[PDB]
Amino acid sequence: VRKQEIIKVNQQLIEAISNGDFESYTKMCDPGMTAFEPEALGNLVEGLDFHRFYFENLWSRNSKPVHNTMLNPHIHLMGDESACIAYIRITQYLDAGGIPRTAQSEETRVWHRRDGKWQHVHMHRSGAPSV
Amino acid sequence: HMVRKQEIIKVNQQLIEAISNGDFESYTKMCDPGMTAFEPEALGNLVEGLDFHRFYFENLWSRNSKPVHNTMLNPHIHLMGDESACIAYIRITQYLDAGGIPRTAQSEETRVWHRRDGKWQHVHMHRSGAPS
Amino acid sequence: PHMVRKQEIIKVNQQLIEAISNGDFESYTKMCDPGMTAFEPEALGNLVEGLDFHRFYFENLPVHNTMLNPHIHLMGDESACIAYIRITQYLDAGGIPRTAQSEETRVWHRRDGKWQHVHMHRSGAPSV
Amino acid sequence: HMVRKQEIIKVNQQLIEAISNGDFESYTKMCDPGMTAFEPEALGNLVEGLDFHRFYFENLPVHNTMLNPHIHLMGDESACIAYIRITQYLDAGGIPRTAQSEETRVWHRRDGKWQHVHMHRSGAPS
Amino acid sequence: HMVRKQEIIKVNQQLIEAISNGDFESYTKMCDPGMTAFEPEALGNLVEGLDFHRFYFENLKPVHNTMLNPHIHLMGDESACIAYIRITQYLDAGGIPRTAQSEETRVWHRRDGKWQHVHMHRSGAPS
Amino acid sequence: HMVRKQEIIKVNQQLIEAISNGDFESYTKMCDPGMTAFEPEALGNLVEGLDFHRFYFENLKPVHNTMLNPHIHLMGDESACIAYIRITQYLDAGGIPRTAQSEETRVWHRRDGKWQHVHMHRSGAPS
Amino acid sequence: HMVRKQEIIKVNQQLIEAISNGDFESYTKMCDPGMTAFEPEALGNLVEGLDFHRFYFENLPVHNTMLNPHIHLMGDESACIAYIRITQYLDAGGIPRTAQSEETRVWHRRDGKWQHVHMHRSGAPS
Amino acid sequence: PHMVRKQEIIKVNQQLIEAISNGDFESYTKMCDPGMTAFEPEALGNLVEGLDFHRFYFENLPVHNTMLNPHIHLMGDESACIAYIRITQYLDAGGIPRTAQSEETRVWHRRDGKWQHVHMHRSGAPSV
Amino acid sequence: MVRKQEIIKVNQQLIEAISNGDFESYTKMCDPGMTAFEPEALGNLVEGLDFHRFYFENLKPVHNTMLNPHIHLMGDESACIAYIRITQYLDAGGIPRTAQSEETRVWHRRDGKWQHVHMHRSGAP
Amino acid sequence: PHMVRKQEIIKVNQQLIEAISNGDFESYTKMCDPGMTAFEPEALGNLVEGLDFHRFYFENLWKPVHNTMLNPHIHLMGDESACIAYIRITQYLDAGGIPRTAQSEETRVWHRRDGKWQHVHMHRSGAPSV
Amino acid sequence: HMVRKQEIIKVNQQLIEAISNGDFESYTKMCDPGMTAFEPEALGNLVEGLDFHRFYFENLWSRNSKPVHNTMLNPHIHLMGDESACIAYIRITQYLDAGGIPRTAQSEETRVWHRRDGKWQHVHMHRSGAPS
Amino acid sequence: PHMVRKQEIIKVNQQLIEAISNGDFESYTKMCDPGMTAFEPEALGNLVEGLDFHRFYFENLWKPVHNTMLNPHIHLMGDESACIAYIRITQYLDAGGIPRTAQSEETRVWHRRDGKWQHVHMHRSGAPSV
Amino acid sequence: VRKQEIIKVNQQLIEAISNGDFESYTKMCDPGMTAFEPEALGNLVEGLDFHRFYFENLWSRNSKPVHNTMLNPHIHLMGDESACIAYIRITQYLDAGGIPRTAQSEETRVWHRRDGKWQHVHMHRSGAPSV
Amino acid sequence: MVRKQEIIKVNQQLIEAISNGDFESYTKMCDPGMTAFEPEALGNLVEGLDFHRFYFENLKPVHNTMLNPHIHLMGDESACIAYIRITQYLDAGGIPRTAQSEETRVWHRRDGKWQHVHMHRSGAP
Ligand SMILES: O=C(O)Cc1cc(O)ccc1Nc1c(Cl)cccc1Cl
Ligand SMILES: O=C(O)Cc1cc(O)ccc1Nc1c(Cl)cccc1Cl
Ligand SMILES: O=C(O)Cc1cc(O)ccc1Nc1c(Cl)cccc1Cl
Ligand SMILES: O=C(O)Cc1cc(O)ccc1Nc1c(Cl)cccc1Cl
Ligand SMILES: O=C(O)Cc1cc(O)ccc1Nc1c(Cl)cccc1Cl
Ligand SMILES: O=C(O)Cc1cc(O)ccc1Nc1c(Cl)cccc1Cl
Ligand SMILES: O=C(O)Cc1cc(O)ccc1Nc1c(Cl)cccc1Cl
Ligand SMILES: O=C(O)Cc1cc(O)ccc1Nc1c(Cl)cccc1Cl
Ligand SMILES: O=C(O)Cc1cc(O)ccc1Nc1c(Cl)cccc1Cl
Ligand SMILES: O=C(O)Cc1cc(O)ccc1Nc1c(Cl)cccc1Cl
Ligand SMILES: O=C(O)Cc1cc(O)ccc1Nc1c(Cl)cccc1Cl
Ligand SMILES: O=C(O)Cc1cc(O)ccc1Nc1c(Cl)cccc1Cl
Ligand code: NA
Ligand code: NA
Repeated sequence: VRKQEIIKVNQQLIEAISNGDFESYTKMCDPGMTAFEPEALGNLVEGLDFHRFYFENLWSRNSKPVHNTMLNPHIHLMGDESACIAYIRITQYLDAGGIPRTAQSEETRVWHRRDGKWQHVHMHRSGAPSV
Repeated sequence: HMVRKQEIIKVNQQLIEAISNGDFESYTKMCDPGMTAFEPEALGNLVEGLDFHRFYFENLWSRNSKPVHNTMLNPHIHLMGDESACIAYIRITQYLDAGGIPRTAQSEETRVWHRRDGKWQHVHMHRSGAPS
Repeated sequence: PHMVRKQEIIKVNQQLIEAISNGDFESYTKMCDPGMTAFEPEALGNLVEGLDFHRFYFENLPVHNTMLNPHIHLMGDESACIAYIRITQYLDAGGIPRTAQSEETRVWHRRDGKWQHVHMHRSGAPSV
Repeated sequence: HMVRKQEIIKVNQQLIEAISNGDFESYTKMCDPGMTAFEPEALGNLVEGLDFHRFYFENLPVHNTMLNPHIHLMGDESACIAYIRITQYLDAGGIPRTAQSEETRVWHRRDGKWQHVHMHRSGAPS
Repeated sequence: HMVRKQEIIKVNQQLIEAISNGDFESYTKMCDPGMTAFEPEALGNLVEGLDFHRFYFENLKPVHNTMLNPHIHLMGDESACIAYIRITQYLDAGGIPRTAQSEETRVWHRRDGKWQHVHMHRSGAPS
Repeated sequence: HMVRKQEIIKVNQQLIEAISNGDFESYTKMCDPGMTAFEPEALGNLVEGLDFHRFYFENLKPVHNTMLNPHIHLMGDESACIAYIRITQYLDAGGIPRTAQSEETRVWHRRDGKWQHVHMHRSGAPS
Repeated sequence: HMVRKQEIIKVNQQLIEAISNGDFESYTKMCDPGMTAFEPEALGNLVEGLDFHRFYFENLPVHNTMLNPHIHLMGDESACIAYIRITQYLDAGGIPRTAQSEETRVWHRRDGKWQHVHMHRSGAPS
Repeated sequence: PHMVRKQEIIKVNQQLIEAISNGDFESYTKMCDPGMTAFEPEALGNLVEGLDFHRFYFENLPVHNTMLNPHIHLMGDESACIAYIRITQYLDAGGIPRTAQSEETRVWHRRDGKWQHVHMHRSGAPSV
Repeated sequence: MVRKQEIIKVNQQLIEAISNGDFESYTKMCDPGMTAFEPEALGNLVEGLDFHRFYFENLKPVHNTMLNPHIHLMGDESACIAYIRITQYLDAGGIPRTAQSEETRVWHRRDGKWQHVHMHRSGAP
Repeated sequence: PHMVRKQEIIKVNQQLIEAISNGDFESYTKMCDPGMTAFEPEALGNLVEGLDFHRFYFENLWKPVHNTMLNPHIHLMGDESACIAYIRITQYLDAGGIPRTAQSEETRVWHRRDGKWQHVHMHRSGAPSV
Repeated sequence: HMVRKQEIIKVNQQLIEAISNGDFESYTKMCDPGMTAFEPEALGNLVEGLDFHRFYFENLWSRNSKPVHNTMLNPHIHLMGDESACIAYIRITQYLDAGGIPRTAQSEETRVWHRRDGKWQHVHMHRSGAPS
Repeated sequence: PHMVRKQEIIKVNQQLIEAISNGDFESYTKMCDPGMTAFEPEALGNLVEGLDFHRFYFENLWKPVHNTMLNPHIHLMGDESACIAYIRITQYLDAGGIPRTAQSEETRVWHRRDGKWQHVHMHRSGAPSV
Repeated sequence: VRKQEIIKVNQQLIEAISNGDFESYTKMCDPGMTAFEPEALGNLVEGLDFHRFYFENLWSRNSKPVHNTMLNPHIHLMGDESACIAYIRITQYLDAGGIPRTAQSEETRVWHRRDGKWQHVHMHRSGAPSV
Repeated sequence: MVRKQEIIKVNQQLIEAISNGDFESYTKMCDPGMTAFEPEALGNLVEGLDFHRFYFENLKPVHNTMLNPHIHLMGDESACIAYIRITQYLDAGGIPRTAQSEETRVWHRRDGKWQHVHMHRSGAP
């Protein structure tokens, strides 16, 4: 049940990403969160400004059909206020010719309850870039 | 915070030492038996337990035929309460290739730690970049 | 009644192929277990569970399919699996007729008297 | 649920270990004489019987991992297991390598004993 | 013998006529409904029936087929096998004249006094 | 009918036995001296006689041939055509196990009570 | 020598110019009905008769050069001419181009009139 | 006597092929007109005249040759030309059996009662 | 460690002047005889400020980020700062893109104000 | 005055380059601050701190080579600090005796610490060592 | 010798002018009808007479759609008596390509001349390098 | 003295480069000896003499460009002759607005003839004009 | 007959080349002869030193079987003391594996009788290099 | 045209000193502050003679040929010579090979002797 709560809070963050809602993303993330991701070219980025840039400049891709599947998530619980979730993300989309395609990425996300709310403190993403 | 994170840095440094020595014994002692791992060698999959990494300790990292050198760069540590932590850093690896030339590889490493029974256990790792 | 039951499975599978050919996702849903699994090229080597992954291809997709000689295994009164080669004739963007081959395994389980599709494994090229 | 799922995982592990041992007589005991197979070695064809696979048992430092198996139970005497197989090996040049294949295996419990009746593999030819 | 091989050349030339004209009906009348085929379009599989070939009749002009020196095996009065190289002259996309070579085996069986095409095997280029 | 197709499967399996053993003599005894052949080794040409195939008997081990689901056409009592996919398991240069697929048509004619191989057509990989 | 060599050069020039005109009825008049041909368009086969070549007369800014022809005279009614043919043409992009082929043509004087009975061409498919 | 004369030309040509197979350049010289000509891959698109060019290949050169169905034209009592496909089975450096195809035209002229080889045109691959 | 905050601030000002195309604020902060190694200069050592003008005049939103800077304080008049710079920009289609470069900047204190005397940049232009 | 300092910095730096060309890690460690940082191609875009990373290349790297320091610019900052920038051009002979030339751009920062000149930071771009 | 070679240079320059103008009339007047030519367009063959080059005058060099420029570089002249000469030089050609960009091509040219009936005739050319 | 001459040569040469960047062949011909010679990539390893060859490029060559003359060295030889060597670095924008840089090494020889400075020879290697 | 003399003098030069006899080559060539050839990279070389270098440094290739054929030479006569000859040269040789190969070059050679002896004054060679 | 023979001879001496590896005769003929553009220097302008030492010390028969030189006489103290240089050498297998370069050399007359003040070479190293 506690694992299912981690799945729900993590899926709420994934919803905020799919809807491009940076306010939902910002409140849901510790303002000191760090990130490894292909867009950062092997560097650890801190704060939310780096990710704000990607939220505000992907409007060319709205209305383009995409669907994201989270595959068999694995959750480590570490007390009552700490959790880590790992899963394969699969993205179905359409290329230029309209042909459906698929991309895979692996995601680790670390969650921490601060002040009674689950906070997103670290993400690690490998595989196909989100852009 | 100023010294608790030093505890996470030292523990993670002992783990990196074990990997560099090919010391699977110390590795197993520092890792939780149900730990998970994303890494290039796993071809995009999530591997559970320590049997997958045992292969690399046995057949490769137990061959000190060439001196190698790892390097942890600028560790960033998150602290989730008193029992849990997460450390993220860049790892640089110097080695000798097939022809004896010094070369360098980069990895990005996330490692998650849980203090269970008064001992830090490695519960999850995510590595990107160079396969070792 | 082994041959009767194999004919039964051939027909149940053909009805599933019909719902796919007609792009009929509702019928496809009625015939598949809600927790079915699938290996297929579109899944990039991963096992996908459920039906949400497959809807994308009913929605965003001059063709003829040839089902070669199927092989059926019966595993008790309420279980079978069928394997066959599928040859697809289609025309690409340039109007050129082309052929693609796939190999398919489908696993069927009769739950409460109704045959349910619970696992598929397709190898070859992505579906056209 | 878990009880029958674990018995299917066991018998599939036994098949996999018989394969890694190159132990064809064990494999033959675990396989129905009329089993079928889709596999890369078969070049898109469905091969029947066990003779085709004897070539690979007779002509062979590895570790095989069976990731998160999914088991469908269909009555008392039928199961389908699906899993990603990771193979850790060492090439000629000694460089360690990994390969991935996806395996569907169908098992029929006959008179008490589980028998391997159909397999579908995609990915690495091994 | 020397007279019957001409009848096989004729029935086979009528079949190639029906192909070149895109006349699936005449083609079907010359083919047994259970005829099998190896051909590049079937990707190494043996295809049975006429549904598979109907796709290329329904979706296919300056075309000329040249049957080169057929070899006929006579196996009694009710069976023949003919083997020949076929050169196809066509205009490609940009109108350039091109040629493609295929090798064809065609087996014929006389059922109720009429020759029926029971099996083909074609190597080379797809149509 | 249902009994005769087994005889064709048998004589054809004996021919493949002679091939796999490298036994040109048994192979020759099953082949009409005027048998023709389309095969990748002949580069699109029809070859007549057995001299051409003798080269591959005289210059060619862990080999296994798998005949997949043959289709037999019976055209009377003295003629048959069999078509099958053959998978060949071999060890290449570096000892690695490899497989190759070919598609084969073989026509048989019963002359004086004995089946003779009169025509073959093979597609796919060279031997 | 030179007298019969010039008559063979003339009749071969007439064939070449009938080809460049796309004039199949002239070409047909100059060719024996049972002539044979090796040519790149035939993909290594020997084609017989004139039907095969009709496709290229019916589906066609060029200049053809016949370099230093070698003529073998074999009695009164037989000659073999061999020559390099250079074709000057303009591609689609308008860029001028040249192509080379080597041609053997065999002529038989029948009842007074020279007839083209065999040709062998290698090089450029044209 | 057209068929008799074609058999005559087939035999004369076969004797020339024999001198080539045996690497017998002296016999080859006896059968070729001193001013014979040749188009062949080894000549790089040029017409070579005489026999000095061909000696190099008799001197610096597990094989079987298959002569497919020849076509003979008769051009009077002392002249013919023969055309045929030649298939060569050989083994490369790695011991692998291989096949090559050539197309050959040969022109024969009976001078003073003896058949002389006066022109050849070979297309395909260089001689192995 | 207290002068390190001062060096971070001065260099952050230079970064902002660069991200704004503010060539006059840039020149105010630079020694007139400053040197530069940079990809845009190929393998040349560039002296002065004329060469840098072209990039202020010719190059919508662009974010230049300093990652974990390292500062060397040398006495009281001299500092060296080294860091990875991450540049987020839009390509031709308006797609977010990221470039990395490694930057070394050397600073000299004159009459209470820091002046930029030498830079070395490698990686992306 | 300042011309004396520029010749002092060029001498200290050519001493460093000589210890580089020798594989003499002993004098290199002497002339370098233990907390020096480094940008270099071998570091793959990362800033490396300390001398362990460089010791690996010194120990595991052993034809006639020639390094010419081209157009050095020295920036003097007070009397306890200098920065030298130059193009290192390396002539050598590869496998086969064919002359080859490589180039790298080098920035070296020096801090006169405890009276001795110390190497606190380097930035190297262009050709790697090997 | 000092002025006779100037005669060979001028005559050869008139020939190059004719080629640049697409003036086949002047070209034919300056060339011997039995002249021979090695050149890249001839694919390694020797062409005899002027019909081969007529094709390039008609279809290409008669299209002044783009200005071009030839250049004779450092002519070297041999004199074989009073009636024969041979001139060898490098030829540079500037032109506009498919996209309108100025480009350059190099040829090496040998041209042989025979004074027949009080007029210099071009009897043989050999060109290497760029095809025009 | 000789410093006045070096600034004179730099000015005359930057005038030439300005006429180059303008496509102003008029002033170019003015500032150049009619018998000047040229090595340049467009000449394919040949020495070209005169100005016709260069006029083709001036007439048939027309985004914001920027040329910076780097580290000029002037050699003065008496008072009627000088030689200037420098690296011309060209910043420009290609198709798509992406900044690009090209480099060429240039040697220019000047002869004060009839009191006016004349361009008698150039050697250009590296990046061509187009 | 005069054309046949040009063929003989030109074949004597070709013999001197095939035998590596630079003395026969040197006396047979005007010391001011010029040459276009692939070895000169598009330049006209003058004198005989350039060609001496190739004579003296090809000993690695002696005993390697080669044969040279001159194809249908075309000769222009220009008076009693001038001539020009053009022909295709075909070279049969063996590669590393012993496999026979062929190379083609086109040759123009200009001859001039000085002091009663045919002198070689200019050569132009295109196609496969002699080295 | 009479000083042109003098320039040809002096430059021919420099060529011979180069072909002999005679670095002292070379230095005798060169201004100590001579400049050089050359492929071996990549895109750098090289000053002095230290850089040229490596090629005299490290580089059997080699023939350096001057092709149709062009000489510019400037007054009475200054000359420029430009020419294609053809270099015949042996490769690793002893096979004759040819390289081309284009060379510009600038000469200054001091006290009756010519000194080499600047060279530009393009093409082959
Ligand atoms: O993946 C995240 O945690 C948030 C994130 C951060 C970032 O720097 C760049 C991209 C993302 N997300 C995203 C993804 Cl996966 C796919 C498409 C668009 C976007 Cl906007
Ligand atoms: O084969 C199925 O069960 C359903 C399925 C799922 C899926 O993820 C991708 C494709 C399919 N079928 C399909 C096929 Cl074979 C061919 C064409 C279109 C479609 Cl829509
Ligand atoms: O997977 C099996 O059921 C048995 C099987 C059959 C077959 O035809 C080809 C290969 C296998 N197994 C195998 C594998 Cl995965 C890897 C290495 C060796 C072997 Cl022997
Ligand atoms: O060859 C036949 O018997 C009939 C046949 C069947 C088939 O599946 C594909 C093609 C064909 N014929 C054809 C050929 Cl050779 C060439 C062009 C069009 C056509 Cl329609
Ligand atoms: O296939 C046959 O009928 C006989 C035949 C003839 C021929 O020309 C070339 C090969 C074969 N058989 C063969 C095969 Cl399939 C595989 C391996 C070796 C051999 Cl020897
Ligand atoms: O060469 C001939 O005899 C006639 C011939 C026959 C043939 O099958 C193919 C082509 C040709 N001639 C041709 C040539 Cl070379 C070039 C262009 C058009 C034509 Cl139409
Ligand atoms: O075919 C001939 O007439 C003679 C001839 C000449 C020639 O230049 C090159 C090859 C050949 N014959 C040959 C052939 Cl087909 C095959 C193998 C060896 C030889 Cl030696
Ligand atoms: O980096 C500097 O100090 C100033 C400088 C000089 C120069 O020649 C080229 C670029 C820059 N700056 C810049 C950078 Cl880092 C990134 C984007 C735009 C600009 Cl405009
Ligand atoms: O260049 C330095 O300051 C020290 C240094 C560190 C390092 O990690 C790698 C190389 C070096 N030097 C070096 C150079 Cl430039 C060239 C050849 C060998 C060496 Cl050993
Ligand atoms: O560089 C010169 O002195 C004159 C010259 C001559 C020439 O043949 C080709 C180009 C140039 N100059 C040029 C340059 Cl560097 C760059 C762009 C345009 C031009 Cl037009
Ligand atoms: O061909 C000549 O005229 C003389 C000549 C000159 C030269 O610079 C280089 C080579 C050659 N001859 C040659 C030829 Cl073709 C082939 C093999 C060896 C030699 Cl040595
Ligand atoms: O060319 C010079 O002036 C001196 C010079 C300097 C230099 O840095 C490199 C090479 C050279 N000369 C040379 C040349 Cl051109 C050719 C072969 C060997 C040598 Cl050693
Ligand atoms: Na098709
Ligand atoms: Na073969």
